[PDB]
Amino acid sequence: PAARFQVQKHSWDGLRSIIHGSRKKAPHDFQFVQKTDESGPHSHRLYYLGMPRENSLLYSEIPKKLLLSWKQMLDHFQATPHHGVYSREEELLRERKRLGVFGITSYDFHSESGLFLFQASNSLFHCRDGFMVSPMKPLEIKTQCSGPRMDPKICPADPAFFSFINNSDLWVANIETGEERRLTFCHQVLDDPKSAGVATFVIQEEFDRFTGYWWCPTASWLKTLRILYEEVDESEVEVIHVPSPALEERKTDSYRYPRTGSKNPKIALKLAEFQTDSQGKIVSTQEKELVQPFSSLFPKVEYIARAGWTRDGKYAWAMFLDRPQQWLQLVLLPPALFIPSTENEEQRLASARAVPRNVQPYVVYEEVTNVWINVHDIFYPFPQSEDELCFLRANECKTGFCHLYKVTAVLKSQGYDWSEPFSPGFKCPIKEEIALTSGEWEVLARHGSKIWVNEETKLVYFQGTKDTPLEHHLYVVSYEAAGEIVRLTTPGFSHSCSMSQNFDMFVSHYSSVSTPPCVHVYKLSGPDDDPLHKQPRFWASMMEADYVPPEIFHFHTRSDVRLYGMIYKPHALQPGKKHPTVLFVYGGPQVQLVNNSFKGIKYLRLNTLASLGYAVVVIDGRGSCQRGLRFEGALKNQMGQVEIEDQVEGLQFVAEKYGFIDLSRVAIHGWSYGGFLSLMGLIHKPQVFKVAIAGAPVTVWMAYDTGYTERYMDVPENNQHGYEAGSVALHVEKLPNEPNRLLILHGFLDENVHFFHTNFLVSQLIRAGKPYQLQIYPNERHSIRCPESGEHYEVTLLHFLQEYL
Amino acid sequence: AARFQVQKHSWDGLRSIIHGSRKAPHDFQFVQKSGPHSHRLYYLGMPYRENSLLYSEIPKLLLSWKQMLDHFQATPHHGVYSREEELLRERKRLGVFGITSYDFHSESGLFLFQASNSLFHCRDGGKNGFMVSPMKPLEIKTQCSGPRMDPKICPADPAFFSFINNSDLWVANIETGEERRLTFCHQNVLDDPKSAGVATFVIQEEFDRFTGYWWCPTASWEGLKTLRILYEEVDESEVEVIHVPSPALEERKTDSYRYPRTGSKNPKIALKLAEFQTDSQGKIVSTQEKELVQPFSSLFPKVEYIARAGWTRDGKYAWAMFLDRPQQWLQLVLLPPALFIPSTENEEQRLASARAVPRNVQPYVVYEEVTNVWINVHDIFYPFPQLCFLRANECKTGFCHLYKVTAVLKSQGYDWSEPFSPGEDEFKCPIKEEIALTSGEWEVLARHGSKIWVNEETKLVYFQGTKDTPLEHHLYVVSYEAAGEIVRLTTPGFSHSCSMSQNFDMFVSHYSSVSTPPCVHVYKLSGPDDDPLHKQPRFWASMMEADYVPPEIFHFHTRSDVRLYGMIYKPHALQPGKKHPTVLFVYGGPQVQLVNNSFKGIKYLRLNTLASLGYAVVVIDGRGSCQRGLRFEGALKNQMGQVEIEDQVEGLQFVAEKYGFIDLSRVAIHGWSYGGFLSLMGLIHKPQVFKVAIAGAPVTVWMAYDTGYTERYMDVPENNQHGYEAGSVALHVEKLPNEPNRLLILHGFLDENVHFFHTNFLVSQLIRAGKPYQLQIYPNERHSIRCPESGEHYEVTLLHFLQEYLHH
Repeated sequence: PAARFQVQKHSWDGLRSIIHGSRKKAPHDFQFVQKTDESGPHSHRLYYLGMPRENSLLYSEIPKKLLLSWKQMLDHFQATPHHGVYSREEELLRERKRLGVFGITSYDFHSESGLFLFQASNSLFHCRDGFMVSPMKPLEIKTQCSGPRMDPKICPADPAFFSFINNSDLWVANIETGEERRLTFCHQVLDDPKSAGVATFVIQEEFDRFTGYWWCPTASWLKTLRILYEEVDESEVEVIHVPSPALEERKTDSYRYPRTGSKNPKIALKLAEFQTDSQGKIVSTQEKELVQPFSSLFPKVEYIARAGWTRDGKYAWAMFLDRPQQWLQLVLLPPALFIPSTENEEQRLASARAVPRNVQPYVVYEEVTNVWINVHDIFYPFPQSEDELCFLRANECKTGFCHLYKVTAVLKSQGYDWSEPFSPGFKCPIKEEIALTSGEWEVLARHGSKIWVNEETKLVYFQGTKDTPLEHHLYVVSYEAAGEIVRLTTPGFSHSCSMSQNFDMFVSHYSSVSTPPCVHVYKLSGPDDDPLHKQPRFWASMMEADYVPPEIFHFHTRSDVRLYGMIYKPHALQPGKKHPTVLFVYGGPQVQLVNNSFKGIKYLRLNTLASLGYAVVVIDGRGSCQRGLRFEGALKNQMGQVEIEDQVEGLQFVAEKYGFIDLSRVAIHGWSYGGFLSLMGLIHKPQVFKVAIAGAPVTVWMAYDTGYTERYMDVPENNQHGYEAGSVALHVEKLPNEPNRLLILHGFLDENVHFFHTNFLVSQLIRAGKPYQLQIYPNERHSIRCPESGEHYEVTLLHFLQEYL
Repeated sequence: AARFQVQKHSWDGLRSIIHGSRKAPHDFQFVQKSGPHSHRLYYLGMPYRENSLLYSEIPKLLLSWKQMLDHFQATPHHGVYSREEELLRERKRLGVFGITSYDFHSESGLFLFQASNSLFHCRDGGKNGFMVSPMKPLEIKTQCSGPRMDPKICPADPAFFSFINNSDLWVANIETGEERRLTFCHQNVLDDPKSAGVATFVIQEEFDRFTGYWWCPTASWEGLKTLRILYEEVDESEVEVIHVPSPALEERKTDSYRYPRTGSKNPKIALKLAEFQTDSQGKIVSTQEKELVQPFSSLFPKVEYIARAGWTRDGKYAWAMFLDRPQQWLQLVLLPPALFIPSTENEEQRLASARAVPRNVQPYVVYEEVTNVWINVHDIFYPFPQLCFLRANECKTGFCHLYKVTAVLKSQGYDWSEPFSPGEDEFKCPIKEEIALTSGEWEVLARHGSKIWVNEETKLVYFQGTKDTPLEHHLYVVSYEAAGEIVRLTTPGFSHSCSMSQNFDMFVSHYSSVSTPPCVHVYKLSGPDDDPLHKQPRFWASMMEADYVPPEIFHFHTRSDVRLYGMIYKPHALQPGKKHPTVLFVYGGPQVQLVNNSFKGIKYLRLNTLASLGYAVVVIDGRGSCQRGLRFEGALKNQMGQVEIEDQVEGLQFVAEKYGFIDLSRVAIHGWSYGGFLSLMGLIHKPQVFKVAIAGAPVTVWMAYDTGYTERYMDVPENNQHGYEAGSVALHVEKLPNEPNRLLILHGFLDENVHFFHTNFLVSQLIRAGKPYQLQIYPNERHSIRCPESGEHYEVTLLHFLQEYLHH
């Protein structure tokens, strides 16, 4: 009647000016340094990256006795290459981190020497920090190598040295003496498949590891410095072509992209040793391989998740995952199990006979599961004191929730003749395994989340949902006594925190649905006899700050499982009117759109929708993150099948509690996984969703990579019913016959979800005589960087809804 | 309101309409014989399945199409061709599964053709005897690995034949099974840029040549029977490389392509000679690479492309058509076989057999066509025995006409050992005479498979032309001996494609009109032999005879006093006084005429479907059009997209004044290929005129198009800044509508002619200009739609875009 609300129909010029009105990084990567000056006014110096232009190295002065200043470290200077055009290698590392920020995106620091190393321009730069006041020129490190120098790290044992990858080989260089040295020789495209120190595509894109080498923290005495590093051969991995950004050139780029049920790269851990004298020259280098082949020592291993060393460098270590990603073990690798590699079988067996029968790999932990093994970063080894090994470890697999565990595993040597080859199938006795935190909440140990362990006071600081899944909070618990867990961060808000290495101060970037992010400096003051109950006291603020925030709801299901949601309400609502509804979707795992943190930056378009009078509903459904393994396990082997049920469940719930929703004019829209679910919604529930606008969708699972699909959908061989059911390209017969009910968006340069996905869906749509609309983003990969396209993307989104909803 | 309104159909509705609406012998060979049948016409045809080798029996009435091959499938699994052949099939614009091109040797009666994977053959006629039941084709085995492109029988000896395999020339023997390789230019991708016998992408797409070798018609004997082949050696190393998607979509890989974009380096070219000797038993004995005594690029500087090549009928010379980069200077040159020396490793061995070459021997520049517009390449070049020869020459008058030329061959004598730079006309023969056999404001057909047939016994030259009217191809006869009376041999009112017997007694004519479907009538030429010019064409037998309202041809004069022709698809059941919406259908590129007197129903069925729903459809051959001579084609020179939209408006306002059922407030410009390019110019230059544009496979950037097409019309980018920057629709996106639903873009994702980049780059610039757009991909389609399932969709989207949007 007069009840149905009608969005003001605008001209396309009209929508451009509305959207142009819509748009009219905070401190991160923190290094705390104490001033070592009892009489001066500053107790600390915070180092970080931040903006006003580009990201850059900045510092604040923490006083002894309130906004801080952002003092610039670099004497003006530019870390962005002309026109923001990165190298091929650089731009492809910024997609795998979803990095969209120009300038210094990361750095390496050495508190002992004040050495700042960092990739900038198209080379490396460095600076030193007594304590300066005004900025300084960062000295460019001169090379004689050809291409870009990737993944720079300072040698912890000696800051005179540093490392980098160049043409997928490990190099080492001295910043003082400019001397550079290649340590590995795996390269000389497609013709060259071996690489060394490089984290391959699927390792970065789906296992969150980007470096493929690891400094030895200690030198052994000439001194000698080692580096652990993953040797890799992509010879058997399928090869695909994606269009270069240089469209004028009309050329592609080759990738090693292993589709599900395809060979992954052959992998191995190895050592690169080199010696140095008093004056500093690199006197010699040595390639070192495992005394037994990696593939036979650690069989069943498919991806190397993580690796590192003890703090003493006694042993190296590695997190190893099997193909079905249902099995995970941490292995102690002593530096002596590695020999000098050679072609002389005689020379090699004299090194193999010399490796003592006592030295051996110690499998120190193992995680089994019937769902899948999320890779958590957290594995902290305590220096061996009083034959054994004590360590903390975050274990979602034990109880189905990520929690911390202090573990001791016995290191009793079986003994082996390393000259003769053998085939096992090293599991240590666990001496004990104490639960430090438990419960139906969880510990944050993924996507850069970390702990900080003060051994002086015997406390583990961490980050968890203990209070609520809508808010990340900082927690301290003892690792001697598994007793009281003290929360230091204050409710209402979600926090991303950074602890000093002296555990005397923290920073907390925090925000809420209703208020923009702050970045506050809290000191930890109180009795030193009672450190578990240090009170956080606000010391200083580094950052304060048409938008109507949404509000979080919760509701249960016909399974009684609780789900949370957000609603943007139609701005200036007249209770009684029913409004057209846009259902904003993600629905994949490893994401949670619904949490108590300010949404206005990233989801500014959802408020713009609300400002035209659209109901924007957003619902974390079963499969979404932060809620533990059983809640995420809902997707496994049936992707696309469970997620829409909940989205319709939360949609109908929203219509009872809010009653401004017109169930007749609902629309589904998402990118990435969300696009994939926008198209499952229009197949299985077209009586519910009038239109679907699906962006960057996965239309064929068999064309997606192994590391993501197998973990959730298994191997095609074993789960065809699921691959076929969750492949929206095969169910195109069930997509609408009425035109204007489906808009397709895809970034033509997408090397993550390949434009082949839209391409093959349009092919199936044409065969089945289904209409469709299509937008291409010819200068865009999986996400849309360029502001120009963004406006266009949104102007199209508003016009498409206006005319056809 | 008296504004007609098209019925608004649901999407299923339009699918059922298009699906409703969609519910000729060629390559003829005449052979003589004795009982009831005089001849046997061999031909390719697709009897109501796939194109196949057929024969009719010309007796002393409708001819039966007899099967020559027994239960034989000539097309591979479904339509899954090799990559090399299916591009050969796109470059010839070939859309029929089965046998498409075949070779025939009348004396021995040898038929030879590409089929399925390999080569096949079957003898018939001559010394073997005539078949009455379909024959089984014999397989010619191969020790070669890849496909064998471009088979040809050796004219001088039918025991042998040639083929390209892996970018190299091979010769084999059908009898012995003996293969042998003659050219070693191929050893990989960019690391293997050399090739011999192959005609490079552009040659195929722009100069209409799909073979880079040519058999000698004769054999010589030195001191064993020696057979020669002229061939083009190719070096694509310095030619840009581009990646177009495979049709293996699930594979997610591309194919590389040596695509010379305009103002870019072209394949380094050269003519080499390949000799080989056979004995009594036909065993291949020696084989000889040979090459021009002096490099090709110093004997003939300024030559960018080998348009054409071949031999004289006695083999005394090999000839070639040479063309410059601008394409405004063409040459015909004889290359005496004695001008070729065996290629050798040694400086010292190369100067020995150079000293050895007689000074009397040399290349002779026979003919030299200059022009201020551009040289179209014309197939016709008939040398007589002995040098006298017939040639087609557009440049001379501005219309393509036959000329009889005598060239004087006088040697200047050259020291072939010493290195030699020629002067500006170092080899040009004195022309003794040059008589025009044909003249007038009408052209002889000499491109796209048009050919003359010359009867040396009677001194008559048989040709097809536009003499009567540009709307109709006709068969004419004239005498090269006496340039006098031109007798026409084909009925007027129809347009004829025609093929002449080598005995000049019967001819075929496949012909049609706007109003009548195609026929293939066989005609005998009778009349006393006293007078051969005036032999009446006597209808002998038919091979083919015989919803759709055919369109109406008209003509109008421009305000520049130029006569343009158009066509009108009348709105079915037209109520005079109603004003209907108008789909202006466009091409407008050169080398194309759409308005002629021939059946349009098969190719442009959508243009009658459009009419059935009640759209007016208007087709106009603006300037730049073909079949109207060089000054008419020349109108586009360095102005592509500047002259013809005016003509499309001019011919559209006209149709409005004449017929008076057109509604100029609802007109829609729509075309594919160059037509798409005009659609987008039409929406930039005349948005008051055209309310929606649907552009298919459009060229948006000329700087990303090939050299042979673009440089012949638009020059180098460094010599036509304005022209490239005016005729590039991607550079003028600011001038596209701020209003949405006024522009639909279409592009197949495997287009290797116009690269999908062109659209991709327009979409980049649309977005940068903040402009709406619609877009449809064709993921299994290059520069055209072969898969029907796509075609119907395309059509169903054309009706749906027009109905919802082309309004008020």
